[PDB]
Amino acid sequence: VPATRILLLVLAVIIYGTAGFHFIEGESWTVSLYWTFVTIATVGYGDYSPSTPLGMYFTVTLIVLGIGTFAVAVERLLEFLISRHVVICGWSESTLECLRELRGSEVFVLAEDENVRKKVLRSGANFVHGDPTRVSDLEKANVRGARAVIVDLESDSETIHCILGIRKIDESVRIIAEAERYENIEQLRMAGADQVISPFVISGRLMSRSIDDGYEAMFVQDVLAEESTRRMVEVPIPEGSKLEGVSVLDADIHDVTGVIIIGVGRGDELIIDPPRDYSFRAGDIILGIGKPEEIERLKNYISA
Amino acid sequence: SRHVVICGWSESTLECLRELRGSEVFVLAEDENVRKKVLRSGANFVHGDPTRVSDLEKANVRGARAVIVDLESDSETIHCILGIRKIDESVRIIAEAERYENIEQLRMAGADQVISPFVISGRLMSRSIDDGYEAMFVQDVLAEESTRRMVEVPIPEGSKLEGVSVLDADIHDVTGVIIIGVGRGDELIIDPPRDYSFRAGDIILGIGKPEEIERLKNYISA
Amino acid sequence: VPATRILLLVLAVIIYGTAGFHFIEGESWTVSLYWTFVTIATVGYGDYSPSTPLGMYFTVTLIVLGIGTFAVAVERLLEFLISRHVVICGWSESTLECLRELRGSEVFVLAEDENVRKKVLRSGANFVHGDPTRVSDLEKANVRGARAVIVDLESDSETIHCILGIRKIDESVRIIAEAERYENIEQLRMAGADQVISPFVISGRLMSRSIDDGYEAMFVQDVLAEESTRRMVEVPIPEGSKLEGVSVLDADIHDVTGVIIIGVGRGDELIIDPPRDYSFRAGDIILGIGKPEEIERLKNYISA
Amino acid sequence: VPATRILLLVLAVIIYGTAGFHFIEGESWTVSLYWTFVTIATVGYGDYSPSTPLGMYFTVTLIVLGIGTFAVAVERLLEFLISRHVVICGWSESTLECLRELRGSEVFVLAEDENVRKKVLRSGANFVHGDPTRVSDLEKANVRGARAVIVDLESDSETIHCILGIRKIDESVRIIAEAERYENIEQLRMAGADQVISPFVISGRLMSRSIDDGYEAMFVQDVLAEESTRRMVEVPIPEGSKLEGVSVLDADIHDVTGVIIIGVGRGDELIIDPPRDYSFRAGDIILGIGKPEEIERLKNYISA
Repeated sequence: VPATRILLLVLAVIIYGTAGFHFIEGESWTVSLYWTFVTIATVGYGDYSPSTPLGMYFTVTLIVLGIGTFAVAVERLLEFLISRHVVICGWSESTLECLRELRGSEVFVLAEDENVRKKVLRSGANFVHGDPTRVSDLEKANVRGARAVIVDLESDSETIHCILGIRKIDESVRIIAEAERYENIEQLRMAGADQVISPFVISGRLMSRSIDDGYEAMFVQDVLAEESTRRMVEVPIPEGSKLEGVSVLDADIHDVTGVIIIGVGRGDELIIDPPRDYSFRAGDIILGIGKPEEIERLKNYISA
Repeated sequence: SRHVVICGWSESTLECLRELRGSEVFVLAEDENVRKKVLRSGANFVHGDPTRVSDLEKANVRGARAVIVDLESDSETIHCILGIRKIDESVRIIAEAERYENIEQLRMAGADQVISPFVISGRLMSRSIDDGYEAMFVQDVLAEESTRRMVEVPIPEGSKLEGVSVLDADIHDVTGVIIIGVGRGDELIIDPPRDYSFRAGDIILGIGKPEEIERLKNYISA
Repeated sequence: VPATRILLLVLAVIIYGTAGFHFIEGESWTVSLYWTFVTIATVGYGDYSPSTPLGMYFTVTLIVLGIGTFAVAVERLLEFLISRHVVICGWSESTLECLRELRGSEVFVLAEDENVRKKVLRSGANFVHGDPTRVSDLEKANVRGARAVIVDLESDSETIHCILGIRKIDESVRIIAEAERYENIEQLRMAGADQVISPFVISGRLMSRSIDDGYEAMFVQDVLAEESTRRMVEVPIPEGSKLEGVSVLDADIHDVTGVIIIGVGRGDELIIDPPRDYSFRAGDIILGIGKPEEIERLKNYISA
Repeated sequence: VPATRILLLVLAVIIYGTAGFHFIEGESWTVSLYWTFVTIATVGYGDYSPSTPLGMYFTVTLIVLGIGTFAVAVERLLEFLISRHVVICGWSESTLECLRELRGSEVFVLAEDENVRKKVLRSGANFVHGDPTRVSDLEKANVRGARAVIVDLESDSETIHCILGIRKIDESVRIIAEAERYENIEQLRMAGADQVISPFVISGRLMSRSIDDGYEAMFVQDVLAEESTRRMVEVPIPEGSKLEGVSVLDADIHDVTGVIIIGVGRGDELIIDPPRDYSFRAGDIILGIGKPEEIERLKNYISA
């Protein structure tokens, strides 16, 4: 029964009880209203009660008509009383490890399966039931106010559909997609994903390079883990630093600090192992590998 | 050299078979309907069940040099690894973990190298919320088309760097190769300290242009 | 709704009611707390009640906000107030008959399907929902303290995986497995199973030995059924018995007791039809067939 | 929770409340018992109530521990205070028309589908949920006390399994089975069905005989319908009639009555169009076609 109808029914009982007690027993409107609540809630203090046969009969009628109505009303009332975030579309193993690495941030999960809510709520993320390809269910999960949306659906067609729905909602949010097949990388970039992470291509190239000796797979799976002594972090060159215009050959960052400068990125372009006459700017993102003491020393070296 | 056996068929083994053009590959899988897509990649197809020791001994595991095990689930991968270790106890096994919990079980069961793609994908997803230079680095250093290549260069016996520390060797200014790790045996030391003295038999893992790779090979030559 | 949240909500109602009655009606904090419980539980003794219009209005608000909250709280409270075990991994026919014979003990059935819950609880076992290959879902089902774990899963690879998981958890528990194929008996024993039972090998050998006349299948399926007259019993030799150091030729069990000595066991080995020079020891297990009167005569025969 | 455990729990609450009120508030054991019931039932007359702070605290504890316990107890108590038939196994169209023709008799329906209960209860038959091949579900539907069991399952293997289950329960009941394929008629008779009705063989032979002109299909579908003027009924020859030893050539039943004697059956054998020297007996079942006036005339002619 709609909650609003139950509201009207309980109000009608309240009017009936209050008017009846007032007219039959002669108590004030306020006392009569109070007595009606006390009676239909089954509290029954007995500070007020009928003293006439008509009042006794009336009270039995109010008991029968009112107690059930009030009970249903209170239970319905119960129901109504009782940087930014990251939205994850779909539930897989890749999103499971991403949600493991995303502790401390607010994470929504938009998935179709209802029987994953226990593992989503145990991993530390709010679960939003829905279809990620539909714009209304995409919208509910707060895609507008997010800072990044991570799309990992069952196929590449559904992933492209989800990316186009998110681009219909917000044209400025960041989309991180996952390619299940190799040839759909450029199509997932055409749809609007800001970065496409193809795990089976990385896995196949590591399994191909691990025939002779597997040092490349050890390097990748060790520096991506936040458990080793060396960590891959990106330091930015601040506005007004000592390094503007200075090339990497004049800098010798590995000589003065001890971090390994493996790449310098600007915008959305990265040049791995840059040549010696590459002139630094303000805003270039330095990608390096070193211990956190060396990382703090590198931050103190490139300071303003 | 010898052949390479691939047990099971998926996308990981498909890209691994693409990167193994020029070599001999036996593919062992239950599906008969993959014979064209195996055979168009230059691989000899062998029908069978990879978990069974008879269908394993069909596909020449004894004479192989490396076995790549990527089956449909992780229990099947551990069963097939046990079936391989029944036959040849010293062949190199490269597995693939579909779950993070099963890596120590796949290494206890006998796999020399366990490569878990979903853990790498989750860690590259979570680190690309701000900007994805790490995922760009990982996905661009592995492709065999780019300008810079990650290579393994062995140190020969009688070289010029026996006992020489990495500070006095001065690899980056002389050659141009970024030295990200020096490996030995079954350990890899990423960013080795300045007191690290080399040994004849170490593996230098580096990144550089192929001219710098030739200069590094001519620089460490005996 | 989580039980702890309901706890907070009812506490908030209690604070609201107690403070309100104290300030509006002027009763002590203790009386006000008592009145609040009496009211929101709908007991309503009427020893205390509001005597002012404001108190009457306040009481109606407490009735509406508090009665439902208290009702939900008490029902949630209800739930918390209201040898060793055996774990069975997987649900099939073999584990069903094993559960039929294992009445009286505590059995935890770990299974992937949720629809097997009613038949597991009707067979007399506590159902634990989970995946038997996962290590955490094994540790949920109390594998650490059990005295035997029975593994029978869908395939043989899943059985080897569950055995490896149990051996990662506990290195002392007894594992009984079921092999689907003849080739995997040695792999299941290497992976750590204390006993491997292969039903299809027994069935194939009985079907091949039942061509001429099937007395072998009748013998096996009659001595294993605990409804016949004869039972296959294991009778252990105690320390200090009369038979330490006698041969089985000189002991002469069958004519003096009535049992049939088909085999003797020690540790993890079994000697079927032991030769006459076999000298008995202490701690040996005697495997025999006989009527229970003969079994008790053999038990009194081997006493200290 | 077992009803008896709930009983113990409520008794324990009653002891707790009664002893507490007696010792803390000093009322008699009888008054204390009465107060405890009045309180945990939430009646709360207020003729007795605590007057000490300890009594107030105790009463709040009794309210919390007792109201839920009493509520669960009363609801459990509620539960304890508050020719032959024809069993049909399976639900099809043939059983639907059979259930249409079986009005006025008590019909059970044993079927696996839960979402047929509305049409079974609308057709006038009690629905028994279950698997017809299982002996326990066969048993529940009262196969023992039935007079006929009608088996119409999805295939012939399930039909034979159901027939063998019914023959395991009762070896004297009547089984009417339906063959889905032609070659399984003798196997459905071997399993134990008393009569096998193969509808697709009848339909195929009528569709084969209806090429030229369809008088045979009109005859069959008209005399089987209880709507025409002529009806196919079986009259039995009573013990001690005028027709014993008299042949059909000496009888001339069609001359004296007007029914068409198309067959005479004994036991489970029927001879269609019997020859002239066929001697009648007592117990032979006459199969004829005629108007009900001719049927009553035939009953009056063969009387004792």
